[PDB]
Amino acid sequence: ITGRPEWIWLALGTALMGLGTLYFLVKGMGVSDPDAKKFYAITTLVPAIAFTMYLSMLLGYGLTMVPFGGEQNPIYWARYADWLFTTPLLLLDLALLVDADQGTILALVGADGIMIGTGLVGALTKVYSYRFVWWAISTAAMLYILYVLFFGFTSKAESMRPEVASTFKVLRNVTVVLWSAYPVVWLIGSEGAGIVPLNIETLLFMVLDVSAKVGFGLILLRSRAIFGEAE
Amino acid sequence: ITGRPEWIWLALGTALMGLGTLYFLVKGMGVSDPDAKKFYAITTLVPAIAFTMYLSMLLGYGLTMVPFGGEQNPIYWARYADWLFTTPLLLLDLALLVDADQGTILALVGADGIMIGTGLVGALTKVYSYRFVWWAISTAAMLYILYVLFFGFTSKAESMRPEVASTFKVLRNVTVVLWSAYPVVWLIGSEGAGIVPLNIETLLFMVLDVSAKVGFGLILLRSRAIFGEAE
Amino acid sequence: ITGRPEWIWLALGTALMGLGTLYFLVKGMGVSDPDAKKFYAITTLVPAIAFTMYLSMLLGYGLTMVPFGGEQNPIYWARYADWLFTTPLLLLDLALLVDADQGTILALVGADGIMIGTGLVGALTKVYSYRFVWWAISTAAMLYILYVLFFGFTSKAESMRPEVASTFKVLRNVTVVLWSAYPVVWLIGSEGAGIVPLNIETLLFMVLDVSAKVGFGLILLRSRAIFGEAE
Ligand SMILES: CC(C)CCC[C@@H](C)CCC[C@@H](C)CCC[C@@H](C)CCOC[C@@H](CO)OCC[C@H](C)CCC[C@H](C)CCC[C@H](C)CCCC(C)C
Ligand SMILES: CC(C)CCC[C@@H](C)CCC[C@@H](C)CCC[C@@H](C)CCOC[C@@H](CO)OCC[C@H](C)CCC[C@H](C)CCC[C@H](C)CCCC(C)C
Ligand SMILES: CC(C)CCC[C@@H](C)CCC[C@@H](C)CCC[C@@H](C)CCOC[C@@H](CO)OCC[C@H](C)CCC[C@H](C)CCC[C@H](C)CCCC(C)C
Ligand SMILES: *C/C=C(C)/C=C/C=C(C)/C=C/C1=C(C)CCCC1(C)C
Ligand SMILES: *C/C=C(C)/C=C/C=C(C)/C=C/C1=C(C)CCCC1(C)C
Ligand SMILES: *C/C=C(C)/C=C/C=C(C)/C=C/C1=C(C)CCCC1(C)C
Ligand SMILES: CCCCCCCCCCCCCCC
Ligand SMILES: CCCCCCCCCCCCCC
Ligand SMILES: CCCCCCCCCCCCCC
Ligand SMILES: CCCCCCCCCCCCCC
Ligand SMILES: CCCCCCCCCCCCC
Ligand SMILES: CCCCCCCCCCCCC
Ligand SMILES: CCCCCCCCCCCCC
Ligand SMILES: CCCCCCCCCCC
Ligand SMILES: CCCCCCCCCCC
Ligand SMILES: CCCCCCCCCCC
Ligand SMILES: CCCCCCCCCCC
Ligand SMILES: CCCCCCCCCCC
Ligand SMILES: CCCCCCCCCCC
Ligand SMILES: CCCCCCCCCC
Ligand SMILES: CCCCCCCCCC
Ligand SMILES: CCCCCCCCCC
Ligand SMILES: CCCCCCCCC
Ligand SMILES: CCCCCCCCC
Ligand SMILES: CCCCCCCCC
Ligand SMILES: CCCCCCCC
Ligand SMILES: CCCCCCCC
Ligand SMILES: CCCCCCCC
Ligand SMILES: CCCCCCCC
Ligand SMILES: CCCCCCCC
Ligand SMILES: CCCCCCCC
Ligand SMILES: CCCCCCCC
Ligand SMILES: CCCCCCCC
Ligand SMILES: CCCCCCCC
Ligand SMILES: CCCCCCC
Repeated sequence: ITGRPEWIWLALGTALMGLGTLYFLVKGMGVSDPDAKKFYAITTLVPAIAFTMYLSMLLGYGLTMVPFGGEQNPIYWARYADWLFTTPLLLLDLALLVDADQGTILALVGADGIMIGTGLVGALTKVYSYRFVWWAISTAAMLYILYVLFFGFTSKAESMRPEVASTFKVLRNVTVVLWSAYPVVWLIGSEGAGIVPLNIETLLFMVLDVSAKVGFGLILLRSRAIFGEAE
Repeated sequence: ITGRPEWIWLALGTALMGLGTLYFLVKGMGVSDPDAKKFYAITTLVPAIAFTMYLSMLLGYGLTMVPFGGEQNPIYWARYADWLFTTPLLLLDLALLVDADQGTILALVGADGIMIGTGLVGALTKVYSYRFVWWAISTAAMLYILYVLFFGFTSKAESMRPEVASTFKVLRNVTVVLWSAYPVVWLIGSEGAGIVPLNIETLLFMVLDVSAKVGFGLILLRSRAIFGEAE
Repeated sequence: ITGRPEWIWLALGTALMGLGTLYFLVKGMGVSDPDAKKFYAITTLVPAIAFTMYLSMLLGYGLTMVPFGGEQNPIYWARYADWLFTTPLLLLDLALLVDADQGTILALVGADGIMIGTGLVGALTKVYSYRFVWWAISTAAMLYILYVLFFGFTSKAESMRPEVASTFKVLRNVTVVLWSAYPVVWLIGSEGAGIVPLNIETLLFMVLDVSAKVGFGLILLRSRAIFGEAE
């Protein structure tokens, strides 16, 4: 385990997702409101899944070697298994907040699936130049998601409760900034151009992941917006 | 096929899931009620999926060799492919019975996914001691599911029709007893401590599977609880 | 890339799915109706997914070699990854058109999953004779889907708006004819009996895919049936 310099960030990531999971689980114990239960369910599942996949990376299961550039390159494939489930869940949190129509939810989740799936293919592609073709397609899918979060959702929120509008706005901004960093880290890290070494890359992803999941969740679950308006 | 002593239980399992599938399909032919159609759909799909995966194990496709303990260990991975889809379907049957809120359904299905996914990782893990780490996490996810089935669902059922309350109670009890045996069999069988040989392990899983799927389905689909109250 | 004679059909397929995707995306820009948004979302996702998987086949990622018949046989596994997601989406388009009950939708999607999953197992099976066992099970699942599209849906459509009835009828007929060709092509092509060479097989699948996705989508998205009745 300790033979990989990035182990420390995997261990920290595992611990923080674990602690985040336990905290949200305990916090959601005293919740009977059906709307709030949905948000607690979605939001607690996110670090729970991330916990399992961080642990899989820490123990070495979620790592494979991919030959490109005439080298055996360590690729943590478990990230994509995580993101495949957790990024649509995060989008669902946002979509449910603003009472998105079903068509838009399907568009988001579908685009997200394409984003992660093509990122995975890019990560495992042995022809070096083609890795960036997949990166570009995945990034286009991300750009679509970001467009919808801004020019389909933000104007929907203004027509809703002020607490849901303000909470959505914060979470939207957090999401757009944090999510946009991922293709950059991939591009310059071990999966892409290889300018940033894997240990630093792992640190960067860990900071992004904890912020995008536990940070996000802390903001969401402390908000009154997740409760139905009741007396 | 006959070169594996466990083939007989795989063959029997295949036949019983097949027959179970055909029986539920025929039985559901004369059903127009929209609620009953949901239960027939869910409940017929369960042995249909199990049929395909038993057949895959029988024909040898759903088997791989995993090196641990300095041995090549036969691991039937197809079980997890089965359970990944059939256990949430079984939980959906229960959840729909008691008209569970969406948040609770998501919690159940999500926990179930974690249960099966981590069981799969445990099954394929090459570091012997780590297999039991995954077993423990999976078992914790199972315990969460069982907690919800008792302390989130049972009190919901009492507020519903007597036929749905009584049927849920029976199916809940069947589910908790049968499902709890699976981590025990895994732990002592070829995936875990290796005390019980694979042929007996396969027998045990076959008895559990047929009971948890066809047995469960027979109880559910004979009940009046799957029909909306109509005149 | 050009080393495989079928590359031309993969390239054409990629281009046509890409163009189809862009066309539906642009066309759906000026849509606010919640019902129409659902259909645009579903129908645009279908060629988008197919685009990615055609590209994966073109670049060689979505190809593996399967030993059977004492030969190394090129099997494009990416087709199943495509179909796993796009065929239920296509069925959802049809089901939503006729306002299918949830039980029937689950039956369709479930049968479809079995159809594609067993086709995949058949495609990767190393025992030649067993490949056709999987083909038969998959074809039985297809026959179930076709039965439901005719003897569960058609009589539902007649009870609905004339525009939805007529559009459903056309799309149903297109779907039944086109989908039925797939098991035939598989059976006689490289996955099955090997009578038709892979380059021609790839052409046939490309024509079917573009017709079943872009052709289908063009018919659906030009129809008034995807809009709620409004003044
Ligand atoms: C609505 C939305 C959800 C839509 C989703 C968008 C989605 C279509 C985007 C593309 C997803 C697709 C790329 C997933 C591919 C998974 C693949 C990387 C798994 C690894 O297999 C790749 C090679 C080794 O590199 O296997 C060696 C060859 C082996 C023989 C491989 C054979 C097994 C195949 C992998 C079977 C395909 C199953 C499905 C791809 C499962 C989906 C997995 C998940 C990652 C989407
Ligand atoms: C809401 C709920 C549904 C949440 C679900 C909870 C879920 C997160 C729990 C964990 C699921 C995750 C462990 C699934 C892992 C699948 C993996 C075992 C497949 C086999 O690949 C493992 C190694 C060989 O041992 O592959 C050799 C290396 C290869 C290069 C592997 C690369 C391909 C990757 C497998 C791509 C990942 C795709 C997804 C994991 C598909 C999910 C499969 C299913 C089993 C969940
Ligand atoms: C409600 C509906 C959706 C129901 C769906 C119906 C469905 C049950 C029908 C059967 C699906 C099932 C056959 C999928 C099998 C995927 C499998 C082909 C992936 C490739 O792995 C096969 C072998 C190499 O040939 O791997 C070499 C051995 C490796 C060690 C394999 C270990 C990893 C396993 C693949 C883990 C299983 C994960 C799930 C099968 C993911 C589903 C993938 C998708 C194709 C259904
Ligand atoms: C909790 C984890 C999160 C929120 C991860 C989000 C990941 C992304 C937004 C990844 C995007 C990528 C691209 C846009 C292209 C390059 C490859 C990816 C997958 C890193
Ligand atoms: C129809 C099949 C059923 C109902 C199978 C259920 C399986 C489980 C409840 C399995 C649980 C496991 C654990 C709790 C940890 C050990 C590994 C598993 C996957 C066997
Ligand atoms: C857009 C792609 C479409 C509509 C593909 C549809 C594919 C099928 C209907 C495939 C059916 C098969 C069988 C019925 C058995 C043989 C194997 C398959 C998977 C080709
Ligand atoms: C979106 C964040 C991308 C910026 C990443 C900056 C990382 C700087 C770390 C120094 C690079 C290490 C190179 C020498 C080993
Ligand atoms: C490929 C995995 C996609 C599924 C991710 C799980 C989250 C799905 C959320 C469903 C949103 C509801 C749409 C109507
Ligand atoms: C990883 C596979 C999970 C999907 C299993 C299929 C059953 C899902 C049931 C969905 C329940 C509805 C939730 C609102
Ligand atoms: C194995 C992949 C199955 C999921 C395919 C995605 C489409 C699912 C459509 C869901 C229909 C809604 C059912 C209530
Ligand atoms: C085009 C949609 C406008 C809002 C999205 C902001 C785009 C941020 C660019 C991210 C950079 C990724 C490499
Ligand atoms: C803690 C929830 C109470 C109901 C669940 C019963 C737990 C049964 C233990 C199963 C043993 C698994 C090894
Ligand atoms: C049995 C359902 C009647 C409508 C389905 C038509 C069946 C077409 C046969 C397709 C041939 C596949 C090999
Ligand atoms: C070896 C790198 C070759 C450059 C490939 C860049 C492709 C990026 C695609 C963006 C449209
Ligand atoms: C393929 C990238 C798409 C980003 C621009 C958005 C196009 C308009 C979409 C309107 C729903
Ligand atoms: C070789 C066996 C070593 C014991 C591992 C047991 C781990 C179980 C984890 C329960 C918390
Ligand atoms: C991680 C195992 C959880 C089992 C105990 C239940 C904790 C309380 C959950 C309340 C929804
Ligand atoms: C080598 C071919 C052997 C014939 C197998 C055909 C099986 C088809 C199953 C249809 C019930
Ligand atoms: C297993 C093939 C099934 C095709 C015939 C349909 C049987 C009746 C189903 C009624 C819903
Ligand atoms: C509750 C604390 C969870 C921490 C477990 C994972 C940390 C890795 C330690 C090596
Ligand atoms: C309808 C009977 C189904 C039995 C087929 C599978 C049994 C295995 C026989 C070797
Ligand atoms: C918009 C045009 C998309 C075409 C890209 C794929 C075609 C393959 C060219 C070799
Ligand atoms: C992106 C950083 C999130 C900060 C989380 C703090 C939560 C305090 C309520
Ligand atoms: C767990 C055993 C189930 C027994 C099924 C019998 C069904 C008869 C109605
Ligand atoms: C199966 C062929 C479909 C033809 C599509 C033409 C669409 C024109 C409206
Ligand atoms: C990590 C355990 C949380 C302790 C309770 C915090 C207040 C809800
Ligand atoms: C007005 C909301 C600002 C949130 C920005 C957070 C950036 C990490
Ligand atoms: C809208 C601001 C996005 C900032 C992107 C930063 C990526 C590191
Ligand atoms: C396995 C075939 C079932 C025969 C009909 C049973 C009575 C519905
Ligand atoms: C009161 C219901 C009892 C059911 C127990 C079944 C145990 C297998
Ligand atoms: C509530 C009783 C559970 C019994 C567990 C038996 C496991 C073999
Ligand atoms: C492929 C681009 C489509 C151009 C607009 C067509 C009319 C909606
Ligand atoms: C009456 C609808 C006829 C459609 C047939 C299309 C065959 C490809
Ligand atoms: C209902 C007519 C089906 C035609 C099947 C054609 C397959 C090539
Ligand atoms: C909570 C489980 C953590 C396992 C870490 C083992 C190194």
